[PDB]
Amino acid sequence: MKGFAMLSIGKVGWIEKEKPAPGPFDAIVRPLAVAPCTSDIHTVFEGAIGERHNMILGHEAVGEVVEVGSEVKDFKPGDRVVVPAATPDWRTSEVQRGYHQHSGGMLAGWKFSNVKDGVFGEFFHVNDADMNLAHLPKEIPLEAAVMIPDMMTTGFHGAELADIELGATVAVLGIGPVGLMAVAGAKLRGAGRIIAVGSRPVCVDAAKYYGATDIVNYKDGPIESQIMNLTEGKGVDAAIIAGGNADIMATAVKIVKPGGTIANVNYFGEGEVLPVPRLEWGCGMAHKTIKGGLCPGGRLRMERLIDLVFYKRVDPSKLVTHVFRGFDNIEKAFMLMKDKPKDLIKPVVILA
Amino acid sequence: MKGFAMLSIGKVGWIEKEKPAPGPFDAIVRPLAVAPCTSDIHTVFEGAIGERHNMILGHEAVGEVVEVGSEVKDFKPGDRVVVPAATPDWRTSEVQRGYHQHSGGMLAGWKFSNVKDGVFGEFFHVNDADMNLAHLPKEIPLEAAVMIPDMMTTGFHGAELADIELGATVAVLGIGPVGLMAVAGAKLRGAGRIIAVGSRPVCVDAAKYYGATDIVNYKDGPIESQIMNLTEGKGVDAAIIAGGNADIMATAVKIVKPGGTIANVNYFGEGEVLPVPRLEWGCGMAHKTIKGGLCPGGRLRMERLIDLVFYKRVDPSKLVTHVFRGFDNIEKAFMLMKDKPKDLIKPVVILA
Amino acid sequence: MKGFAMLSIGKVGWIEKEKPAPGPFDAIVRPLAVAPCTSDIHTVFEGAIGERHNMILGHEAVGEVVEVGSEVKDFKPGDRVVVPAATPDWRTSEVQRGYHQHSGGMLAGWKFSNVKDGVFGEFFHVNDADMNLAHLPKEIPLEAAVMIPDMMTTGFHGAELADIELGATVAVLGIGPVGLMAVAGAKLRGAGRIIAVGSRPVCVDAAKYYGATDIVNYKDGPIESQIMNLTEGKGVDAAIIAGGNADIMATAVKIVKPGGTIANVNYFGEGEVLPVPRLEWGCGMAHKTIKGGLCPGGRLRMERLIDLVFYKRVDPSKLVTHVFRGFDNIEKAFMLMKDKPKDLIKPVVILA
Amino acid sequence: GFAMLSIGKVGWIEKEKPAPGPFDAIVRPLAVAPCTSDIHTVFEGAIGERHNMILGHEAVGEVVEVGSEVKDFKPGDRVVVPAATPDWRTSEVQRGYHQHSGGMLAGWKFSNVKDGVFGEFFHVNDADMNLAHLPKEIPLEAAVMIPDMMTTGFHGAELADIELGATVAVLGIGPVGLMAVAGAKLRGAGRIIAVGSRPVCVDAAKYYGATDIVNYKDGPIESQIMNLTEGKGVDAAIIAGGNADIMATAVKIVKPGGTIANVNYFGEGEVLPVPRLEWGCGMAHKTIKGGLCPGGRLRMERLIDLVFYKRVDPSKLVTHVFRGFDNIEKAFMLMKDKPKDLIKPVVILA
Ligand SMILES: NC(=O)c1ccc[n+]([C@@H]2O[C@H](COP(=O)([O-])OP(=O)(O)OC[C@H]3O[C@@H](n4cnc5c(N)ncnc54)[C@H](OP(=O)(O)O)[C@@H]3O)[C@@H](O)[C@H]2O)c1
Ligand SMILES: NC(=O)c1ccc[n+]([C@@H]2O[C@H](COP(=O)([O-])OP(=O)(O)OC[C@H]3O[C@@H](n4cnc5c(N)ncnc54)[C@H](OP(=O)(O)O)[C@@H]3O)[C@@H](O)[C@H]2O)c1
Ligand SMILES: NC(=O)c1ccc[n+]([C@@H]2O[C@H](COP(=O)([O-])OP(=O)(O)OC[C@H]3O[C@@H](n4cnc5c(N)ncnc54)[C@H](OP(=O)(O)O)[C@@H]3O)[C@@H](O)[C@H]2O)c1
Ligand SMILES: NC(=O)c1ccc[n+]([C@@H]2O[C@H](COP(=O)([O-])OP(=O)(O)OC[C@H]3O[C@@H](n4cnc5c(N)ncnc54)[C@H](OP(=O)(O)O)[C@@H]3O)[C@@H](O)[C@H]2O)c1
Ligand SMILES: C[C@H]1CCC[C@H](O)C1
Ligand SMILES: C[C@H]1CCC[C@H](O)C1
Ligand SMILES: C[C@H]1CCC[C@H](O)C1
Ligand SMILES: [Cl-]
Ligand SMILES: [Cl-]
Ligand SMILES: [K+]
Ligand SMILES: [K+]
Ligand SMILES: [K+]
Ligand SMILES: [K+]
Ligand SMILES: [K+]
Ligand SMILES: [K+]
Ligand SMILES: [K+]
Ligand SMILES: [K+]
Ligand SMILES: [Zn+2]
Ligand SMILES: [Zn+2]
Ligand SMILES: [Zn+2]
Ligand SMILES: [Zn+2]
Repeated sequence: MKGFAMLSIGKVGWIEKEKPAPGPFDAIVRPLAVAPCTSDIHTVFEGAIGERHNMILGHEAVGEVVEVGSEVKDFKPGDRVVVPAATPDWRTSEVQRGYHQHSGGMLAGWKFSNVKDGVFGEFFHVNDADMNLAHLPKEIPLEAAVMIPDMMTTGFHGAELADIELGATVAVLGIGPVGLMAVAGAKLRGAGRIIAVGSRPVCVDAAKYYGATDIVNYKDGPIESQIMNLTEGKGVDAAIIAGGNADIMATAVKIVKPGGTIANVNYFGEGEVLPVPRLEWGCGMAHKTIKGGLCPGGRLRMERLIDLVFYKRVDPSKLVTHVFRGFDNIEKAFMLMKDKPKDLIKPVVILA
Repeated sequence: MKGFAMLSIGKVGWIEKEKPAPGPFDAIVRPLAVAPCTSDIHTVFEGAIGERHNMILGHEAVGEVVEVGSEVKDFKPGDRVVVPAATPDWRTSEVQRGYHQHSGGMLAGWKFSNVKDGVFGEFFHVNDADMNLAHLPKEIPLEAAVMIPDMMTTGFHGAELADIELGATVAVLGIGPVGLMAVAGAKLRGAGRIIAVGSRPVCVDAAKYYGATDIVNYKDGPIESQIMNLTEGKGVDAAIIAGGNADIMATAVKIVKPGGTIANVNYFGEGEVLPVPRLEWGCGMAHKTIKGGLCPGGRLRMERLIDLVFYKRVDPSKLVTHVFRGFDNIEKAFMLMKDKPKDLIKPVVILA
Repeated sequence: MKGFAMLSIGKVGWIEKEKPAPGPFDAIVRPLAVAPCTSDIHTVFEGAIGERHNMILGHEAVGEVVEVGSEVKDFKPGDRVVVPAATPDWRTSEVQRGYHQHSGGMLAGWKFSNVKDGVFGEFFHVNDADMNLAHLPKEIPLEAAVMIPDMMTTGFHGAELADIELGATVAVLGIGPVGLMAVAGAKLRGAGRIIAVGSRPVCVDAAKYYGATDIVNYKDGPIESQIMNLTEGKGVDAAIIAGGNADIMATAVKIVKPGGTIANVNYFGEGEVLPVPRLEWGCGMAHKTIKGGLCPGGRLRMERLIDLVFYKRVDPSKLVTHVFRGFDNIEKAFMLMKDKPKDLIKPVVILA
Repeated sequence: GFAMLSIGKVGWIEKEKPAPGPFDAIVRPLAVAPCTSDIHTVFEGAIGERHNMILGHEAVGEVVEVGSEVKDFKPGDRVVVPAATPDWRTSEVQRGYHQHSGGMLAGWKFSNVKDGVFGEFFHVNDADMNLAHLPKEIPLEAAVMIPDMMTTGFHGAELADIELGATVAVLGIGPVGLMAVAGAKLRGAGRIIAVGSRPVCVDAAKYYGATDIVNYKDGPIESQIMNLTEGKGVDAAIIAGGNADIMATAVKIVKPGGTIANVNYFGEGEVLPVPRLEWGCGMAHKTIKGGLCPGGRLRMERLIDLVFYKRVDPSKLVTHVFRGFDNIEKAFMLMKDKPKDLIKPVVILA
């Protein structure tokens, strides 16, 4: 089997791997639709996770099960499934603590394109199929379903961490695909006013579609000053960080009111320290909670997000601005995430 | 002044009262729109809370401030306000515990038509105006605004108590006005599948409008078997009780899965005991949490729900099936709530 | 292999079974100390879980690993271990929801003396050793360690469910071994006043040792009136049910103040319905939360309770009023559990 | 009244007895205690410039006069006065954050926006909401630890979200940290690792439940704790002292999914550092909380029950007891010089 892989830092290319074999609890999946992510770019060209050699990229996929182990019971060859980006080992002490995202170590729940070959191949390996796969209903299109493995679960997690009360005012810092799902997530938690911060017009339109009531362009002035004018000095009840540099952490604390919550799902890939402003954090005593979490994975997380799409609570197809067909177009879609045109949100490659 | 009052258990009529006088922190409001509730029916004709004498009924009103105390700071005569059904004293020990609904004793946060003259009069008294009143934006119609004081905050409270996770399956037992707002609340908490139980078609249509994906009519068979068939034996993650007799508590426990939650906002006016089925409650060990709460009130609760209506997260005007004009039609609206025609959800009397 | 077994409903005795074989993830353990439970009595003489034939009884044991499967990684033959009473399958959807006690179905986390042979034999089988075993420190005596598998985790779970705030007043209804650990748990959650309800003097003395500040004997009058007099009408912030018939549920609701919590760990083995008093539950609106849960199990739960004993946070050896030596005295300890002398709390059998 | 004359200058002034509102009460102090906050206010300008402001915010006094609407307190009652006496009729109270009632940290009024307790009398706003009766069985030197030290340290333990048997590290074993050590024990902590150096504080930490002592004499705190937990880290870290860098140490020693609970007051620097890598680059589920201590009547009543029913003995914090109004100055000066055998000084006035 072939696979679009990271040869080394700054280099990508196709490689031939021996098709993987499933353990007694594992499954082999061929992809029906894949999507590249900004994480793949940070991994290859910035060394976000360190040095990697000959590692197939990609972690957002929808596929068909072709082979299962002798102990796999809920999945058989021919089943269309949604594969979460996080496929942890479910038999660790961190799972018994309630944090499967860190099963076996910090962020160790994320295996694809990290500690194992990713989904950008003719086949890929899923560990613990009965715990890390969810059946895909036929009524959900592939381009919509491939938004569930990473974009939907991450953005919604930012809304979960934000501890949104009914009618609260929420700010979403960054309206990329994750941020757009955070806006939709904030709406799904009963937020009243949703202030979205971003500039790209294609993102602003998608943000309004998902529930944003105000748009703050960080080109029209400082984010902090704009939001304080919108909220008439009250600030926001919660801020969801879905993009930006390390400085955006300071912006979030400044706009959240005392007792509120700063929920980060953004990946800070550079800098030794994330700044927390001393005065705006009450010198340590303002009850401004700061959370930061990896997206949940596993079967149950996927099944619940599938129900949200199935019952028309959120339509993630607005994230898909580019659709390609064919295994070869994985490279072009990946290079699109590196160039990042102003009309791109998320590209999807459809496979035979 | 005039006011539709409870003469005794089973008797209602107009009575003559002394126009109320405000304390230094209080406000006098004349009603602009009022709505009767089922609670008044349980109070008068079932003796659910005991004997009352010449107590003006009603607790759902949008009004105009006509007089304020010397220490009221945020409200002046002429301000259109939304008056929460629950107007507690905010300087008690129960408020410091986080349960203002029971400020001064069980259910003591609910004063109108309970321990104080209600809103069905030419004027009524609001205690602690700066803490128990919210300004009404011009953009919200009166017939919609009067759904906020009680119907919206109660139904949404059922959804809050239910501890709904994103994509969870929620059953709403009873789709009267409170149940319909519980359906809307469940959607606002990110519920996927929402199973609504009721029979009246006007309620069924409203349930579908507010987010119900399935309708269970308790005329077509036992509720438990229908819901267990719908969920393929899994049960529901949460059940919100918004109507029915004491037996509906047993129905809720039977359909909620182990680890789920039964959230009751229904007001049981008859029976000595609410039944909890032993076996289906795991003989005490199934982790099926049972909650039951009076609706939140106060200025902040009203302001947050106003933002939900203002930013078009929920449209409560669909609850209003009958609109009348005039003090005389308060009697007609109250009696409609006693007979409950098959086409009634919520009546509103406009006093423009 | 010898084993004390439930022959049928109402009959027990020693039988010879084929020594069990471990699966690749399992372990074979020989017991060093065991304890009978009230649950074993309900199973044999009341048919609580139905008819059983030649099922070895017992679920509280501390032992030595004698054999492990090829995939067990943290335990080798010779390791002294604490075996939790609940040894669930850790690869189910209920584990992903956070309720391992119901892994595979209601209460299905409890396997010993239910769906598999218990610990009252020369050897027993532990499923998923790396997830369901904890190492036993040498400094902890066997008679103390064998209180961890069930009594400590159940009683402490009652304290966890009660949502105890620092300085709150907690009542524990029933001071058997589980109730005594609920008293200790309430102290470990920062309870101020702890009112323990019981009659047997050996139980009263243990309750005082574990932190009880007041003793209510239900022979001196109704529990409700006694507790309301002690708290001067305030009631308690939480009530932990650790014993009694179904009527104790109504008693619990009557003494808890509005906004409090009723946390049940008791096993109700009789009655079709557990009564919840309508009026004292606020007619459904008193914010009196009712919880009821099976005890937590698994490796992490045992390791944490082991640390509580190791670092001298709780001494469970005071629960042990009878210690016998010898494999044969399992019969005497089990029968002692049925006769219930006034000086008995928990008996322990030491082996070899 | 012992007052802050200006930045760096203090002295006795004119006892202009305060007047109570209809809901307020005038209390004369029976026992007071100075805090590091009093020192930061005067000599570092922590809250800005003040003129003729009576200092002090930890006092157990007796109410001598009440307003016409005070119902639960009469002249002659011995009460515990919390350091935080917020206005209870604001929107932040309806959100559940009375410490910020009317603005960030606005729940703390004594020695901030009103004269403190180091005077012949002081003014307590909303007596029925900000006062608690003091049982006779509780000694004064023990009771005066409740208004600030006990409620702060216990708040650090509350914010930490401690599960039964969890491993908790307390960074800093001053009076607040010592109460955080006792608080973690009250929340069911198993192993409690205390970080500090002064011997009188180390002995108190073991008394309140600390199972390990990490001294910066044997190496960096991060390396020591990782060896103690054999690389597992701790489930929660309560920050009760140190510079801004202690925030980075806290993140490094807490395991993924744990909690950093800060009650420390950071008075210098523009930014508190959160280490990127050890915070999972933003995704390690290491929650960071930081809150002002709770106040009000209920908070005091709950902590009084803990002392009354002998759940915690705060008298071990009191290393020096003085008698007389004049020794308020000497006790205040101890907090500035900080002897190595001092934890908390108390001035008895009854
Ligand atoms: N926690 C998890 O499990 C998880 C999962 C997936 C991804 N992530 C990470 O979360 C982040 C989300 O990125 P993405 O997938 O949504 O694609 P993206 O296009 O890179 O998102 C960046 C968004 O933030 C905007 N932005 C840049 N700087 C900003 C600033 N100072 N303030 C406000 N907005 C700013 C960008 O607008 P402009 O075009 O003007 O720059 C854009 O709208 C990534 O870093 C990703 O690696 C985390
Ligand atoms: N917690 C609070 O603060 C608060 C506030 C306001 C009201 N309440 C109370 O909550 C309840 C809500 O009533 P409402 O105002 O929404 O008007 P409602 O029309 O009386 O609500 C009754 C609903 O329950 C249904 N019902 C009756 N018996 C049923 C059964 N065996 N099984 C299933 N459904 C059954 C009814 O079915 P049909 O469609 O056939 O009629 C209807 O859908 C009332 O008791 C009210 O007093 C509480
Ligand atoms: N949730 C779980 O996972 C779990 C685990 C283990 C056990 N359990 C069950 O929880 C219960 C705990 O029993 P145990 O192991 O602690 O032994 P136990 O000695 O049988 O406990 C009975 C206690 O409850 C008292 N009691 C009986 N009726 C009472 C009444 N009307 N009012 C007040 N107290 C009353 C008893 O009073 P006296 O002092 O007069 O006897 C005694 O103190 C058992 O039913 C057990 O099967 C549950
Ligand atoms: N959130 C609130 O409401 C509240 C209330 C009261 C006070 N506070 C503030 O919280 C802090 C608690 O201070 P305190 O009253 O308990 O007296 P303190 O003596 O100042 O407590 C400081 C503790 O931290 C130690 N320390 C200093 N640098 C350290 C470092 N790099 N690493 C580890 N430990 C270090 C100190 O050692 P030494 O023994 O050598 O000094 C001492 O043990 C103060 O800053 C206070 O202003 C907050
Ligand atoms: C950190 C990593 C988690 C899973 C997939 C995301 O894109 C990035
Ligand atoms: C009631 C029973 C359930 C599991 C734990 C022990 O076996 C007791
Ligand atoms: C900031 C200030 C709050 C109340 C009293 C404490 O000592 C410190
Ligand atoms: Cl496995
Ligand atoms: Cl006031
Ligand atoms: K907060
Ligand atoms: K489905
Ligand atoms: K539950
Ligand atoms: K508005
Ligand atoms: K409650
Ligand atoms: K140990
Ligand atoms: K956390
Ligand atoms: K007391
Ligand atoms: Zn991705
Ligand atoms: Zn009503
Ligand atoms: Zn047992
Ligand atoms: Zn202080």
